[PDB]
Amino acid sequence: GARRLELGEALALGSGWRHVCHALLYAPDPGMLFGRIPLRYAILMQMRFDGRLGFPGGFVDTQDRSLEDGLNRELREELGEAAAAFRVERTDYRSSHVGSGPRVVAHFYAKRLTLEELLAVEAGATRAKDHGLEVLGLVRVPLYTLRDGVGGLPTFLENSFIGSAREQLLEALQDLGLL
Amino acid sequence: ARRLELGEALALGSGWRHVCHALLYAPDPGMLFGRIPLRYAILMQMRFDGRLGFPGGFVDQDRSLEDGLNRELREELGEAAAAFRVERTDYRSSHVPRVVAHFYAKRLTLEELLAVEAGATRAKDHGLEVLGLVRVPLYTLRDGVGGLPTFLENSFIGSAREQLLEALQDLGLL
Ligand SMILES: Nc1ncnc2c1ncn2[C@@H]1O[C@H](COP(=O)(O)OP(=O)(O)OC[C@H]2O[C@@H](O)[C@H](O)[C@@H]2O)[C@@H](O)[C@H]1O
Ligand SMILES: Nc1ncnc2c1ncn2[C@@H]1O[C@H](COP(=O)(O)OP(=O)(O)OC[C@H]2O[C@@H](O)[C@H](O)[C@@H]2O)[C@@H](O)[C@H]1O
Ligand SMILES: [Mg+2]
Ligand SMILES: [Mg+2]
Ligand SMILES: [Mg+2]
Ligand SMILES: [Mg+2]
Repeated sequence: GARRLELGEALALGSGWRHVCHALLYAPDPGMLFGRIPLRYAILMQMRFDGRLGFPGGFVDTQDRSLEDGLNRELREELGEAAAAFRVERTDYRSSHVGSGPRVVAHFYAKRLTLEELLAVEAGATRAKDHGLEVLGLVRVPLYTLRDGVGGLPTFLENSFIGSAREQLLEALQDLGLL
Repeated sequence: ARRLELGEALALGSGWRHVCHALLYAPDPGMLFGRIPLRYAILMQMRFDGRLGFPGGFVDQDRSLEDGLNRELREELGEAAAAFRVERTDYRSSHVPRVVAHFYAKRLTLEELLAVEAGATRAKDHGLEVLGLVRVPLYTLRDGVGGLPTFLENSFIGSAREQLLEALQDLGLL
């Protein structure tokens, strides 16, 4: 796996390093697939332009005052105006990893929404600036395993993921709920 | 999966069930990064089981394959799917539980396709049977792997990957 960095460590890296920020947006979901399988949470990912599943967010530049401003800017471009109903903050920060690209550090955040907030993000996503360009569409992460022992989560994890998105996902699944 | 003619597939026992699915596509003059022609917007969807597939479902009280296909498309995609009708002339192939999988490709305008994406979260199956729609990237990036080739490494239901690839070449979407 990619090297874990401390946040402070990462921010003290030279001007040549680029920082990228992504967020896992999630909300409790009381629904039940087929009326019997608890969904537990609605968690959003997206199909990226490169054919991989990822988390919304993107590069932070010099014109971004903080990691969190860059992140929220990128979420707005990628998810649309309903993203503005909330702010992902330093309290939502979970991890930093050395990126595979030359001198990239990947910061990961997890942000609890209400189901109504998450729903509004989904409903407006096709109006996002990057819908149909960087973002090919949003998908929810299935948290259940189906009665055949493979359908659902284990099969979702078999898709292609960008960077550390798979690891970032699994760690949040453990950390957060008993998912 | 075993290929068969439609007339062939239509003569089978009630033991046999029929499923229909559609690839909705529209020309897209856009360019990713202002540089990469997108060519077509093609819809696929992430299913409850964590696999990519095409919208559609089991034919059942359905007068024909087509009635069954559009009935299911509306349930999965929502009201904007009622703006058009997938017909026998959009038929592509049939493939053989004892289920036979019929595959259709239906051309829309970009605006009709966009309306489908825009209303899909409202659909009956959204958040349950369907986890969200995605477009199929048709370009290959400069690294020779990003885009379609990586897309095709994802998990697919049934014959979806093969039905995709046959449509991409036969309708000359590449
Ligand atoms: N979850 C992740 N974990 C680790 N690394 C990641 C993750 N997600 C992305 N990366 C890395 O960071 C890079 C940038 O992430 P994006 O989300 O794609 O950034 P964004 O600013 O939204 O746009 C990417 C830009 O890169 C150019 O290739 C292209 O012009 C595009 O505009 C990716 O190419 C990838 O290597
Ligand atoms: N593109 C495809 N090619 C071949 N087979 C397919 C394809 N898509 C689906 N199938 C198969 O057809 C069957 C059902 O397809 P769905 O699209 O899921 O049909 P729908 O009517 O929406 O089904 C309701 C769902 O309830 C679940 O209990 C059950 O697993 C079924 O998928 C499954 O056996 C699935 O493997
Ligand atoms: Mg971006
Ligand atoms: Mg991005
Ligand atoms: Mg269905
Ligand atoms: Mg279906």
